[PDB]
Formats: sequence, C-alpha cells, structure tokens
Amino acid sequence: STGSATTTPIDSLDDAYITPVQIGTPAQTLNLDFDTGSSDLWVFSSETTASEVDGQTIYTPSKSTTAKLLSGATWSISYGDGSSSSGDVYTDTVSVGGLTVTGQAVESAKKVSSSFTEDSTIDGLLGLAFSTLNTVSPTQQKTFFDNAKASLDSPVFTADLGYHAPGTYNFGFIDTTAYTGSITYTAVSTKQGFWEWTSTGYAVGSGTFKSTSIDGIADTGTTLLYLPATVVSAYWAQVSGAKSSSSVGGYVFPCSATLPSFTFGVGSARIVIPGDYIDFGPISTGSSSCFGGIQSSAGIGINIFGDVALKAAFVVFNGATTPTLGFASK
Repeated sequence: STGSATTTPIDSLDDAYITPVQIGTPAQTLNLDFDTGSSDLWVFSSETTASEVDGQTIYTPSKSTTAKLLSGATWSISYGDGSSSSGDVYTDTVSVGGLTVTGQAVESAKKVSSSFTEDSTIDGLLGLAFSTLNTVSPTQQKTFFDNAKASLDSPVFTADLGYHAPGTYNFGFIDTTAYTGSITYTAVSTKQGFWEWTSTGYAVGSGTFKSTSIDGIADTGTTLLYLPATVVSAYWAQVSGAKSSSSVGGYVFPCSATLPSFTFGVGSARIVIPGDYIDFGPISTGSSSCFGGIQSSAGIGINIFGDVALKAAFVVFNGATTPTLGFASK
C-alpha cells in the first residue's frame, strides 16, 4: 500500500504545515500537524475543555462506530516550545492520503495549552518520530507510520514541504519526479527517539564550505533552523544590522535586508536554503525589525533541522530495519 497527502502552510510565514487526516467511521477529517519530532497522534475532541477550543475541528469518538476507548490509558506531552496537551485514548481507523490503519491510537485531548487553543488552524498532531517517545501510559502506543509500515510497498515516508506553497507527504514510495539529482542517504541514531543525524557542515551565501559535524534532528514540527551559536553567529554576521535580541528572543534583522542563503551538508552533497526562506517577517505588526529563521540551539540542548531547512529539500524518512535519512535538492 501507499498514501499521498497534500500538506499546506497554516499562514503566510510557513509557521507550520497541516495535512488532512480521516479519523473514524464515518470519516471525521481533521487537519493535523505532521511532526517528525514527536510520536503521539493527538486531536482536539469533544472531550476538550470547552474554553480551550477556539475554532478547531474536533474528533467526536461517540460518533465513530469504530472508536473504542482504550481502558485506563492516558497521555500527556510537553513540547520544546513549552506547549502541552493531555487526555485519554481511543483506538480507531485512521487514513492519510488513501493509506488506512485500523486500531490506531488516537489520543483525545482533555486539556491543551494556550498556544494550541490560539491556533485555530491546527486540529492536533500526528507524530512520526520513533514510537519509543510515545507518551501513552501505562501501555505505550505505536505511531501511524509504525502501524502502517509492514503494509507499505517500501517502509518509508517522505516530506516535501513547500516554501509559501503546498507540498506533499508520501507513505510507502519515493516519487522520483519530486526531486532533482540524486538522494543522498545519511546515518540515523534512534537513541533519543528522533530522526537524529549528522550534517557534514555549512556555508553562508557564496562563502566557502566549512567541514564540521553538526548533530541534529530532522523535525517537521519545528518551524525554524536551530544550530550551534558559532554557526548562527557566522550567518548573521553577513547581514548588515542583524543582532541577537534578548528581548525579542533571538536574532533580528532590518526588514529591508536581502538575506544570504545557507547551505548545509549531507555527506558530500549540499542543500541550499535560499535567503528568503530565512525571513520570518516583522517582530510585531508594523515593525521594520524582522525575525530570523536561523537561531541558536544553545540551551535547547539539541540542533534542530526544522521546516526552514527541510522545505529546501526532498526528505526521505527510511524506516528500514536500520533507519536512515535521505536528502535531495528539488
């Protein structure tokens, strides 16, 4: 089997991407944030504290003839950006782009933190990291991908995120028309539950490539590119007027600037992030100070190849017995 679904930016800055997902019988379609940095499939639901729902589409398990409450199971998750959610668990039928899993754990939110409430466009998350990170207790549950894997033509899914445009998540096959040149594969550590890999270095604009190992995770659920302070300093040094602002919470730059590109290494291959991808617009409405899309990972504790990086590539998440990551230009 295979599946193929279109993923769409939630706003004009590509702050996140939503992908339609069918849950239950008859189908209830929710727009979920596919997140290769976590492993819970959770949804706004009929059980969510009413004051914490503001425009989201909810899953109502009582209206699904295939929904079954998973007795005694609960979940609770906290994300790197400080957001959180919790609730109970059903199993139900879940389909993505034509690909169907029966008995998928669907984590129904009773509580969500303010940032989820405030984002009416995201109805929940669909985790695609490794199932070892799944928070369901007392019996940990598997991800959609994990459940689908054995049925797939090939045990892979791919992320093809667009810049200010729709893109695609494919399951079970590699669309050879979706990228240019070849796919370079690179080793993955699953030790922390992430799609963790080591970049071979970077360049800023037309500058020479610096060979240096940068360990980080491929994380579709993180907006920005978080890299070591040395790297980030070298990037923003090429932007006139750029500075790190503690009050704003990262590097800012004059909105009139033309940003240089940023290149990262995948083995001997190179992925080029155009400068425009690194512009996240005015820090506040009407400001001529703009927020940078490359930020320091110091005090995150891990480097994160988020959407800013991944949307410059066609990315293969290879779930073979020994997982690997593939990157191609496009």
